[PDB]
Amino acid sequence: WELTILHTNDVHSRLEQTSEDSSKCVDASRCMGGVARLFTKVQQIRRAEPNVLLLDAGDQYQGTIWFTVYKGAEVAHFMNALRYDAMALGNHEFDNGVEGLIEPLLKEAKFPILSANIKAKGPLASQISGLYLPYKVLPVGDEVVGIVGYTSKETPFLSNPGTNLVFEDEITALQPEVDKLKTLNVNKIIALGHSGFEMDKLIAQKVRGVDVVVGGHSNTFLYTGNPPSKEVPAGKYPFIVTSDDGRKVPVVQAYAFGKYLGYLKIEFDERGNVISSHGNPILLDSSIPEDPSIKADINKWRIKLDDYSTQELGKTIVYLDGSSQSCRFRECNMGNLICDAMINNNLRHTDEMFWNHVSMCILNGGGIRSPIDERNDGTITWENLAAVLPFGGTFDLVQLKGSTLKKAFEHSVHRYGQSTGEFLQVGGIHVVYDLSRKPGDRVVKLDVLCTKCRVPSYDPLKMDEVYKVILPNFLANGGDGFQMIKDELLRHDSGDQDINVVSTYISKMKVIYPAVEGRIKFS
Ligand SMILES: COC(=O)c1ccc(CO/N=c2\ccn([C@@H]3O[C@H](COP(=O)(O)CP(=O)(O)O)[C@@H](O)[C@H]3O)c(=O)n2C)cc1
Ligand SMILES: [Zn+2]
Ligand SMILES: [Zn+2]
Repeated sequence: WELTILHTNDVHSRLEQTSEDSSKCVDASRCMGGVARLFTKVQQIRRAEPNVLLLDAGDQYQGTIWFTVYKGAEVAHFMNALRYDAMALGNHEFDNGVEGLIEPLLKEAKFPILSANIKAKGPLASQISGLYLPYKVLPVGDEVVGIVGYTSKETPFLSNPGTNLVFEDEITALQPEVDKLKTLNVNKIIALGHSGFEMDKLIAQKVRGVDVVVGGHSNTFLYTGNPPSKEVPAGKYPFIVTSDDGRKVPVVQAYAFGKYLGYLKIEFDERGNVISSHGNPILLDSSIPEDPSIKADINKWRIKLDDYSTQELGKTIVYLDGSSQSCRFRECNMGNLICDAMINNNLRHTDEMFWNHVSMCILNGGGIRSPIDERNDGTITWENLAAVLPFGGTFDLVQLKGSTLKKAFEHSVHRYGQSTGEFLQVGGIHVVYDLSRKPGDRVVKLDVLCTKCRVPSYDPLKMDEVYKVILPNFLANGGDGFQMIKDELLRHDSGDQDINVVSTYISKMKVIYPAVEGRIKFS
C-alpha cells in the first residue's frame, strides 16, 4: 500500500511568491513559492495519486507583514484553502501568546493541529482542551494513518507560550502516544513535529513504532541527486535513521519559506512496515503556474498590506545580505546596517547624556530574518524592513565588563557551523576568531572603538574595563544562551523600537551602502 506524504515547514508568512532568497518578489518571472503556486503542485499530485497526505511541520506564523496585519488569520484561511490534512505546532505559533494562537488559528483551522508534548495547566486547560491534540487518526483510502505531533522543548526560550503551558521532552511525551496508537491497531505512524533535524533523528531512533519523521525548525534542506537551487543539502532525502529495534526510519524536511514542497512516496506492507520510501523536495519555481483562484484571493487580502509598501523609506545601492548562510557564519552587511542604525539613532538623543557616546554594538545574527534585494531601483519599503525584523523588540543599552563581552564573543562561536543564531554581528568592534581552537578559547583578537579616549580607534579589549554597548533587548535579557550578559551587566536601559530605529536611520541617510569591512575575521 503506497502513501504520498507532501510536506511544508517554516513557511514563515511567505503567502506570496518570493525572490530566490525568499525576500519580496520583484521579478515575477523568476519568483518561487507562495500558497498559490503550492496549490497547483498539490492539485497535480492529488489528481495523479489516490493516497495523499499534505502536512505542515510548524512555523507558518511570523515572517512578513502578512502576519503583522492578519495575526494568524491568513494561516488558517490559506491552509484551509490548500486542504492541509494536519499541522504540528511550531515555536512561532506562540509569538502572539496563547490567545494569539487560540483565537485566529486553532478555532478557524479545519485540519487537526498536533502536539503531544505541550501540556496545559491552570484555567488555560479548560479553554484550550481539544483545540489541539497529541495525535490524530486519519482515514486514507481504505486504510488509516496515525499522526503524532511534537513541538520544540525550547519554545518558552524562543517565543511567548505563557506560564500555563509546560513543554515536555519530545521522546518522553511521544512514546506513550505511539504505544496507544499501536494498541488501537494503527500500524502506520507519522511523527510530524517542530524540533529540528537533530531531534528528528533522535525521534526516529528512540521512538519505537514511528514509521516516518516529518520535521522542521532547523530549516534543513535534504536532497538526493543534483540540487535545483542554491540550497546545499545537509544529507540525502529521505535521511535514513536505523532505529534501535533495527527498523530503517526515513526522516524528511523541506528547507523553509514555501520554496519547496517536500514529496515522499512510501511503500508499506499490510502490517504497516516500511518496505521502501523515495522522493525529493519539489522546487516550487515559476514553471509551475500560480493557481488563478488562490492568486485572486491573495490579491484581495493584499489590498490591506499595500499601505506599508506605499511608503518608501529610502534606497540601497547594495544587496542587503540578511541571509542565514552569511549572518550566522561570517560578517554580513545587513548586521552592519542594523548596528549603524542602532548606534546612530541613540547618538542623536541629545536628551540623555549617559549613553550619548555609545559606539559599540552586538546583534544576534538569528535576529536578522531576511535579506533585501536592490533591483527595485534601490527602493526600500516598510514591508522589506518588516521581514528583516519581525520580533518587534527594542534596542537596549547595557554596561558590561570586558570579561563579560569576551565571554559573549566565545559564546558567539562555541558551536559554530550549525546555522546557530547566536553568531554576533558587530559595530565599533573588530573581532578575530580561530575556529581550530577549543570552544571557549577561539577569540584570538578583540579590539573595540574606545570611549575613554579623545580620538577613537580600535584598541585591545581590557578584561576589567567597563564598556557601554547597544544590543537588542533579546540579548540584553539572556536570549540565545547569552546568560552572562543578563547575569553580569551593571546597567540596562530600554531603547527605541528596532524597526522604527532602522526605518528612521535609512530615511535620514536616504541612500545606504553597508559593506563587509573586516569587523569579523577568521585566523
Ligand atoms: C511580535 O513578537 C514576536 O513575534 C515575538 C517572538 C518571539 C519573542 C521572543 O523570542 N525572541 C527571539 C527568539 C529568537 N531569536 C533568534 O531566532 C533564532 C532561532 O531561529 P531559527 O534557528 O531559524 C528557528 P525558528 O524558525 O523557530 O526561528 C535564535 O537562535 C535567535 O538568534 C530572536 O532573535 N528573538 C528576538 C518575542 C516576540
Ligand atoms: Zn522557522
Ligand atoms: Zn521554529
